Amino acid sequence: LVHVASVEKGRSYEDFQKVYNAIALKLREDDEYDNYIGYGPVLVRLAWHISGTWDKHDNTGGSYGGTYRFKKEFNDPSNAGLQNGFKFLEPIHKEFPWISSGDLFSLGGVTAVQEMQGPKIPWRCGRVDTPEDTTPDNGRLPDADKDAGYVRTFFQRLNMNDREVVALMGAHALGKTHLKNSGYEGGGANNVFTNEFYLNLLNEDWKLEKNDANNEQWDSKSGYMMLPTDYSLIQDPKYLSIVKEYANDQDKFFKDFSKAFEKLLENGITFPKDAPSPFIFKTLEEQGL
Ligand code: HEM
Ligand SMILES: Nc1c(Br)cnc2ccccc12
Repeated sequence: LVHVASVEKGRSYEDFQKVYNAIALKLREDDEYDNYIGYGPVLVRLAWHISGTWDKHDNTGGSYGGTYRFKKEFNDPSNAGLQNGFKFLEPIHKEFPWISSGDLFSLGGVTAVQEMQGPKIPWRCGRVDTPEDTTPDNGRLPDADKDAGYVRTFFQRLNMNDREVVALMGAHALGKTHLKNSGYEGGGANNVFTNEFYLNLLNEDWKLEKNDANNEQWDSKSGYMMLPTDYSLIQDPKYLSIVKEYANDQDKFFKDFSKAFEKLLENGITFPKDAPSPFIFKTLEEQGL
């Protein structure tokens, strides 16, 4: 099972930069969402969830086919709340209907990270919408009530190693959990991409508590939370070392996250030898827009 990247006919960097800019301008405009967090974090969650269905063993799932647009995946309990991201992207897709769904969903995550002052994430076009019967079944995204061993094993399916896992989890500096979506509450309201996730893990006074949905979570005196899978990153000695590294090296974190996140978004895609090089989009700020 091979998914070959196919550039939307006639499109080049500038076409995609326009799509990036439209997302970025809407991000700036729609600032009220989720108690003024805005849509950046949910767009990053969306890009991860459309990608995180991938299975290296048979190359099913992944971002390529845009299958989040179909009911089965759209309604996955693991995707609760992502409908807000889909609705945000809908007018963008109406403006640029030439773009494939997988390209749009993944680009929305890239744009969100960058516009939230994160690292540049190189991005490649050419995901092709596939039919409804290619939609992966629910249950491929990870549980949050698990330990480090679960995390490590889960991410092997996505071909991610320890460093890649710890780096990817840094995205949890963004946004928050919502009890109605996932059965967890809290996380603050941060919408700037930093290494704060790791600093919070190492520096806060955490206490394990059972929330109003009957799930365990770690809560700090200062009002932050960690999922058990987040906290596992300081319980396992291998993960802890990497957590310390990123807490003490912002640039290293940025660079590792960028590589892991592009890899996450490209898992399952075969890029032909004469495919365009990855695009590095300018932010609105860099454009003076
Ligand atoms: C063990 C792996 C992971 C687990 C169990 C997990 C679990 C969760 C849960 C339960 C939420 C809260 C959803 C809600 O209540 O609205 C969440 C939110 C979020 N996740 Fe993860 N996640 C994982 C990995 C990742 C990765 C790899 C990324 C991206 C690189 C990511 C990015 C996000 C973002 C940005 C949010 C905030 C969304 C918002 O504010 O609406 N997560 N995650
Ligand atoms: N802000 C977060 C922190 Br801090 C820790 N874990 C999270 C998991 C999901 C969403 C947000 C967070």
